[PDB]
Amino acid sequence: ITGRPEWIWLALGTALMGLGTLYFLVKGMGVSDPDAKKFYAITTLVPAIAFTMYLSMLLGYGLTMVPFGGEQNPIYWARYADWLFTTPLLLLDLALLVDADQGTILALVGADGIMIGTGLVGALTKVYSYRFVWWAISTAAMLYILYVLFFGFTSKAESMRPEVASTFKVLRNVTVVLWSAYPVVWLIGSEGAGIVPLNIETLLFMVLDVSAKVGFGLILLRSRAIFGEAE
Amino acid sequence: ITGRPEWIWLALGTALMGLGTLYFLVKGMGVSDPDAKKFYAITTLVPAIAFTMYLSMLLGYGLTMVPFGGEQNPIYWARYADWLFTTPLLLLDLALLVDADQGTILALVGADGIMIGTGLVGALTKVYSYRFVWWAISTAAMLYILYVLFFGFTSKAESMRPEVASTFKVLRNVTVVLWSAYPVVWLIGSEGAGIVPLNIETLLFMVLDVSAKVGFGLILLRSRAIFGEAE
Amino acid sequence: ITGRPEWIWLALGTALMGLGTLYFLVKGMGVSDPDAKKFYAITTLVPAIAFTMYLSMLLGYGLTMVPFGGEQNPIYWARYADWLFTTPLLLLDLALLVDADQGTILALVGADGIMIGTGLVGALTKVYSYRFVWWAISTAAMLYILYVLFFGFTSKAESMRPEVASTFKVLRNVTVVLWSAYPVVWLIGSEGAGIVPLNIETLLFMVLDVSAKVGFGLILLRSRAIFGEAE
Ligand SMILES: CC(C)CCC[C@@H](C)CCC[C@@H](C)CCC[C@@H](C)CCOC[C@@H](CO)OCC[C@H](C)CCC[C@H](C)CCC[C@H](C)CCCC(C)C
Ligand SMILES: CC(C)CCC[C@@H](C)CCC[C@@H](C)CCC[C@@H](C)CCOC[C@@H](CO)OCC[C@H](C)CCC[C@H](C)CCC[C@H](C)CCCC(C)C
Ligand SMILES: CC(C)CCC[C@@H](C)CCC[C@@H](C)CCC[C@@H](C)CCOC[C@@H](CO)OCC[C@H](C)CCC[C@H](C)CCC[C@H](C)CCCC(C)C
Ligand SMILES: *C/C=C(C)/C=C/C=C(C)/C=C/C1=C(C)CCCC1(C)C
Ligand SMILES: *C/C=C(C)/C=C/C=C(C)/C=C/C1=C(C)CCCC1(C)C
Ligand SMILES: *C/C=C(C)/C=C/C=C(C)/C=C/C1=C(C)CCCC1(C)C
Ligand SMILES: CCCCCCCCCCCCCCC
Ligand SMILES: CCCCCCCCCCCCCC
Ligand SMILES: CCCCCCCCCCCCCC
Ligand SMILES: CCCCCCCCCCCCCC
Ligand SMILES: CCCCCCCCCCCCC
Ligand SMILES: CCCCCCCCCCCCC
Ligand SMILES: CCCCCCCCCCCCC
Ligand SMILES: CCCCCCCCCCC
Ligand SMILES: CCCCCCCCCCC
Ligand SMILES: CCCCCCCCCCC
Ligand SMILES: CCCCCCCCCCC
Ligand SMILES: CCCCCCCCCCC
Ligand SMILES: CCCCCCCCCCC
Ligand SMILES: CCCCCCCCCC
Ligand SMILES: CCCCCCCCCC
Ligand SMILES: CCCCCCCCCC
Ligand SMILES: CCCCCCCCC
Ligand SMILES: CCCCCCCCC
Ligand SMILES: CCCCCCCCC
Ligand SMILES: CCCCCCCC
Ligand SMILES: CCCCCCCC
Ligand SMILES: CCCCCCCC
Ligand SMILES: CCCCCCCC
Ligand SMILES: CCCCCCCC
Ligand SMILES: CCCCCCCC
Ligand SMILES: CCCCCCCC
Ligand SMILES: CCCCCCCC
Ligand SMILES: CCCCCCCC
Ligand SMILES: CCCCCCC
Repeated sequence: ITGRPEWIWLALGTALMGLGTLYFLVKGMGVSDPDAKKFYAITTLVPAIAFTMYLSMLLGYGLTMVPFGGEQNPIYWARYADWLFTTPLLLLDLALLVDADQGTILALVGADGIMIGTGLVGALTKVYSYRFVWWAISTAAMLYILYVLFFGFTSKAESMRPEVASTFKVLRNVTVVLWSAYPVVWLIGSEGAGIVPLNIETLLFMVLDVSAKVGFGLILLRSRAIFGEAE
Repeated sequence: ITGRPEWIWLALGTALMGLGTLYFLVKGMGVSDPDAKKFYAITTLVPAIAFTMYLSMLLGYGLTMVPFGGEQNPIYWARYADWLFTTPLLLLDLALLVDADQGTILALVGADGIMIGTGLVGALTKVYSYRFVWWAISTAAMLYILYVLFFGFTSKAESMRPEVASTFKVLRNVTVVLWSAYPVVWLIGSEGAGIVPLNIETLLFMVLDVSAKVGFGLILLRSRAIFGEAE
Repeated sequence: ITGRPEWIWLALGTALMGLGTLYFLVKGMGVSDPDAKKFYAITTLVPAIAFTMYLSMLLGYGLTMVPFGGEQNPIYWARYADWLFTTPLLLLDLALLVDADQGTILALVGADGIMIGTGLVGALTKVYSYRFVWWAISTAAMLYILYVLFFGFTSKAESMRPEVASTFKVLRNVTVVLWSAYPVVWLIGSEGAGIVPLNIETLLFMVLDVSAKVGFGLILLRSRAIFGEAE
């Protein structure tokens, strides 16, 4: 385990997702409101899944070697298994907040699936130049998601409760900034151009992941917006 | 096929899931009620999926060799492919019975996914001691599911029709007893401590599977609880 | 890339799915109706997914070699990854058109999953004779889907708006004819009996895919049936 310099960030990531999971689980114990239960369910599942996949990376299961550039390159494939489930869940949190129509939810989740799936293919592609073709397609899918979060959702929120509008706005901004960093880290890290070494890359992803999941969740679950308006 | 002593239980399992599938399909032919159609759909799909995966194990496709303990260990991975889809379907049957809120359904299905996914990782893990780490996490996810089935669902059922309350109670009890045996069999069988040989392990899983799927389905689909109250 | 004679059909397929995707995306820009948004979302996702998987086949990622018949046989596994997601989406388009009950939708999607999953197992099976066992099970699942599209849906459509009835009828007929060709092509092509060479097989699948996705989508998205009745 300790033979990989990035182990420390995997261990920290595992611990923080674990602690985040336990905290949200305990916090959601005293919740009977059906709307709030949905948000607690979605939001607690996110670090729970991330916990399992961080642990899989820490123990070495979620790592494979991919030959490109005439080298055996360590690729943590478990990230994509995580993101495949957790990024649509995060989008669902946002979509449910603003009472998105079903068509838009399907568009988001579908685009997200394409984003992660093509990122995975890019990560495992042995022809070096083609890795960036997949990166570009995945990034286009991300750009679509970001467009919808801004020019389909933000104007929907203004027509809703002020607490849901303000909470959505914060979470939207957090999401757009944090999510946009991922293709950059991939591009310059071990999966892409290889300018940033894997240990630093792992640190960067860990900071992004904890912020995008536990940070996000802390903001969401402390908000009154997740409760139905009741007396 | 006959070169594996466990083939007989795989063959029997295949036949019983097949027959179970055909029986539920025929039985559901004369059903127009929209609620009953949901239960027939869910409940017929369960042995249909199990049929395909038993057949895959029988024909040898759903088997791989995993090196641990300095041995090549036969691991039937197809079980997890089965359970990944059939256990949430079984939980959906229960959840729909008691008209569970969406948040609770998501919690159940999500926990179930974690249960099966981590069981799969445990099954394929090459570091012997780590297999039991995954077993423990999976078992914790199972315990969460069982907690919800008792302390989130049972009190919901009492507020519903007597036929749905009584049927849920029976199916809940069947589910908790049968499902709890699976981590025990895994732990002592070829995936875990290796005390019980694979042929007996396969027998045990076959008895559990047929009971948890066809047995469960027979109880559910004979009940009046799957029909909306109509005149 | 050009080393495989079928590359031309993969390239054409990629281009046509890409163009189809862009066309539906642009066309759906000026849509606010919640019902129409659902259909645009579903129908645009279908060629988008197919685009990615055609590209994966073109670049060689979505190809593996399967030993059977004492030969190394090129099997494009990416087709199943495509179909796993796009065929239920296509069925959802049809089901939503006729306002299918949830039980029937689950039956369709479930049968479809079995159809594609067993086709995949058949495609990767190393025992030649067993490949056709999987083909038969998959074809039985297809026959179930076709039965439901005719003897569960058609009589539902007649009870609905004339525009939805007529559009459903056309799309149903297109779907039944086109989908039925797939098991035939598989059976006689490289996955099955090997009578038709892979380059021609790839052409046939490309024509079917573009017709079943872009052709289908063009018919659906030009129809008034995807809009709620409004003044
Ligand atoms: C609505 C939305 C959800 C839509 C989703 C968008 C989605 C279509 C985007 C593309 C997803 C697709 C790329 C997933 C591919 C998974 C693949 C990387 C798994 C690894 O297999 C790749 C090679 C080794 O590199 O296997 C060696 C060859 C082996 C023989 C491989 C054979 C097994 C195949 C992998 C079977 C395909 C199953 C499905 C791809 C499962 C989906 C997995 C998940 C990652 C989407
Ligand atoms: C809401 C709920 C549904 C949440 C679900 C909870 C879920 C997160 C729990 C964990 C699921 C995750 C462990 C699934 C892992 C699948 C993996 C075992 C497949 C086999 O690949 C493992 C190694 C060989 O041992 O592959 C050799 C290396 C290869 C290069 C592997 C690369 C391909 C990757 C497998 C791509 C990942 C795709 C997804 C994991 C598909 C999910 C499969 C299913 C089993 C969940
Ligand atoms: C409600 C509906 C959706 C129901 C769906 C119906 C469905 C049950 C029908 C059967 C699906 C099932 C056959 C999928 C099998 C995927 C499998 C082909 C992936 C490739 O792995 C096969 C072998 C190499 O040939 O791997 C070499 C051995 C490796 C060690 C394999 C270990 C990893 C396993 C693949 C883990 C299983 C994960 C799930 C099968 C993911 C589903 C993938 C998708 C194709 C259904
Ligand atoms: C909790 C984890 C999160 C929120 C991860 C989000 C990941 C992304 C937004 C990844 C995007 C990528 C691209 C846009 C292209 C390059 C490859 C990816 C997958 C890193
Ligand atoms: C129809 C099949 C059923 C109902 C199978 C259920 C399986 C489980 C409840 C399995 C649980 C496991 C654990 C709790 C940890 C050990 C590994 C598993 C996957 C066997
Ligand atoms: C857009 C792609 C479409 C509509 C593909 C549809 C594919 C099928 C209907 C495939 C059916 C098969 C069988 C019925 C058995 C043989 C194997 C398959 C998977 C080709
Ligand atoms: C979106 C964040 C991308 C910026 C990443 C900056 C990382 C700087 C770390 C120094 C690079 C290490 C190179 C020498 C080993
Ligand atoms: C490929 C995995 C996609 C599924 C991710 C799980 C989250 C799905 C959320 C469903 C949103 C509801 C749409 C109507
Ligand atoms: C990883 C596979 C999970 C999907 C299993 C299929 C059953 C899902 C049931 C969905 C329940 C509805 C939730 C609102
Ligand atoms: C194995 C992949 C199955 C999921 C395919 C995605 C489409 C699912 C459509 C869901 C229909 C809604 C059912 C209530
Ligand atoms: C085009 C949609 C406008 C809002 C999205 C902001 C785009 C941020 C660019 C991210 C950079 C990724 C490499
Ligand atoms: C803690 C929830 C109470 C109901 C669940 C019963 C737990 C049964 C233990 C199963 C043993 C698994 C090894
Ligand atoms: C049995 C359902 C009647 C409508 C389905 C038509 C069946 C077409 C046969 C397709 C041939 C596949 C090999
Ligand atoms: C070896 C790198 C070759 C450059 C490939 C860049 C492709 C990026 C695609 C963006 C449209
Ligand atoms: C393929 C990238 C798409 C980003 C621009 C958005 C196009 C308009 C979409 C309107 C729903
Ligand atoms: C070789 C066996 C070593 C014991 C591992 C047991 C781990 C179980 C984890 C329960 C918390
Ligand atoms: C991680 C195992 C959880 C089992 C105990 C239940 C904790 C309380 C959950 C309340 C929804
Ligand atoms: C080598 C071919 C052997 C014939 C197998 C055909 C099986 C088809 C199953 C249809 C019930
Ligand atoms: C297993 C093939 C099934 C095709 C015939 C349909 C049987 C009746 C189903 C009624 C819903
Ligand atoms: C509750 C604390 C969870 C921490 C477990 C994972 C940390 C890795 C330690 C090596
Ligand atoms: C309808 C009977 C189904 C039995 C087929 C599978 C049994 C295995 C026989 C070797
Ligand atoms: C918009 C045009 C998309 C075409 C890209 C794929 C075609 C393959 C060219 C070799
Ligand atoms: C992106 C950083 C999130 C900060 C989380 C703090 C939560 C305090 C309520
Ligand atoms: C767990 C055993 C189930 C027994 C099924 C019998 C069904 C008869 C109605
Ligand atoms: C199966 C062929 C479909 C033809 C599509 C033409 C669409 C024109 C409206
Ligand atoms: C990590 C355990 C949380 C302790 C309770 C915090 C207040 C809800
Ligand atoms: C007005 C909301 C600002 C949130 C920005 C957070 C950036 C990490
Ligand atoms: C809208 C601001 C996005 C900032 C992107 C930063 C990526 C590191
Ligand atoms: C396995 C075939 C079932 C025969 C009909 C049973 C009575 C519905
Ligand atoms: C009161 C219901 C009892 C059911 C127990 C079944 C145990 C297998
Ligand atoms: C509530 C009783 C559970 C019994 C567990 C038996 C496991 C073999
Ligand atoms: C492929 C681009 C489509 C151009 C607009 C067509 C009319 C909606
Ligand atoms: C009456 C609808 C006829 C459609 C047939 C299309 C065959 C490809
Ligand atoms: C209902 C007519 C089906 C035609 C099947 C054609 C397959 C090539
Ligand atoms: C909570 C489980 C953590 C396992 C870490 C083992 C190194």
